[PDB]
Amino acid sequence: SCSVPSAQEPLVNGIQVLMENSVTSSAYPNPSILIAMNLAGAYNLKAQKLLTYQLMSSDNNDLTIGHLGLTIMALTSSCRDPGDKVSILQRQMENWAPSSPNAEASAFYGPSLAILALCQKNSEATLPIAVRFAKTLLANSSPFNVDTGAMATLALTCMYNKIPVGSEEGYRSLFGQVLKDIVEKISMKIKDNGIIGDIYSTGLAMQALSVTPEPSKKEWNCKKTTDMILNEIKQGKFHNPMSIAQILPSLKGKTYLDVPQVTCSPDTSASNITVIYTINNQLRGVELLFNETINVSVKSGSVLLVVLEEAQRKNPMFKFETTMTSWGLVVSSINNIAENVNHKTYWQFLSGVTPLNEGVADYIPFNHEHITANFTQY
Ligand code: B12
Ligand SMILES: *[C@@H]1O[C@H](CO)[C@@H](O[C@@H]2O[C@H](CO)[C@@H](O)[C@H](O)[C@H]2NC(C)=O)[C@H](O)[C@H]1NC(C)=O
Repeated sequence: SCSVPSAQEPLVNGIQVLMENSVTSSAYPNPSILIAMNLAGAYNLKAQKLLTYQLMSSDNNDLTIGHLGLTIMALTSSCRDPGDKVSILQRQMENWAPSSPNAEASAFYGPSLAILALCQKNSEATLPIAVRFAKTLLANSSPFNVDTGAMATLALTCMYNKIPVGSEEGYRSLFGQVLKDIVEKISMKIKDNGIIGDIYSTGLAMQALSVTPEPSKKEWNCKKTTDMILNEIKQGKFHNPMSIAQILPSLKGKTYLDVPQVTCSPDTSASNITVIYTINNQLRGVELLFNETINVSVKSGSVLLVVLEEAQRKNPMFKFETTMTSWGLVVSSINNIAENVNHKTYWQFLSGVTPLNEGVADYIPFNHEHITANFTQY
């Protein structure tokens, strides 16, 4: 009802190639990219094989609940036995629970990914965990996250459709109800322009909407959203391979639920712009900061990361560390104080007062932008 117009296909093909082309021996092995190219039908068979091998050999002790889920699905989409990882994931999940009943919505993202994976390998063995998961989700009150909601509906839809014959005890009722719940919250996060939540959460939301068993009261204009996406691509919004990985499936009319059905082997300085960069902190382990600066970055371009690099050059001791992930460079430490996920604490970036929608290697700061780095919690 809202496929990509065969006229815009070249556009989709292009980003697919951009995304596959990012796979290299040093590149961070991204399971979402593998899933995406496999659901789309891979172009570059060497990149396909390389990534598949990097994941087959990933160490189970290096992966988080969500990594694990993603990696199990990626291998499966490459028609490779995940073996070991599913057992490991199953037991970690029987041991999972949120930090509290007021835990942030995104706390559920990884677990959603895991349940989806486990659901694909053995639905019945996953009921216990999924029932518990649905109840925990039903009980949470935090402000809604579309990305998480999307993942959660996929996982629950997977279960919803695999209710064991004979085992007829409101499991369907529970999952259906929580799904209805989430769809209502996903809808109503739907802008008039077609965006759902935000651009980088729209791809996942499209998968969820095309797959929940029960739509929301307010109808969703699918075409309006896919058209908005195509235009966004044409404006250079999807240059991040991970961002391509999250919309490609939708653009090809597939979702993570199609993974099990994948067919394999198919037939130093200054310049022109000056930015104002503040770094902050307020705390427990004391050590409070609050120091500004003005940086001279090139043209516009020199991503917001050049700003941080030059600021470290002036050496006001406020240097930093960066850590690699599926989305790119994450600023993990500033002036000798790291993120530490145990304390649900990290560095949040913002323009003025509003948080950035892109990372430091992607964002392009304007004229005299005041970009702050508050060390908050989530
Ligand atoms: C949870 C979450 C966070 C938490 C992470 C907790 C944790 N360490 O587990 C925290 C609060 C730290 C965070 C921060 C930010 N995030 Co965030 N985050 C998410 C979310 C909801 C789920 C990710 C996840 O757990 N995936 C499952 C696991 C298993 O996969 P993973 O690959 O291992 O996940 C890792 C990465 O996703 C990484 N990560 C999280 N956010 C970001 C952002 C950037 C720019 C990068 C490079 C990496 C990164 O954290 C995980 C640790 O490895 C996503 C949604 C999505 N679509 O991906 C948004 C999302 C990835 N985040 C986003 C953004 C923009 C940010 C920030 C730049 C916001 C800001 N500060 O202004 C900050 C940047 C931090 C910094 N200082 O560099 C955007 C990215 C858009 C883009 N880059 O084009 C997304 C897509 C949300 C959206 N729809 O807008 N995030
Ligand atoms: C920067 O970070 C601080 C602390 O993380 C934020 O201040 C908190 O504001 C919240 C409001 O949601 C209060 O409940 C907390 O008590 C405050 N924290 C502290 C340390 O007292 C501050 O608002 C953030 N600045 C932004 C987003 O511009």
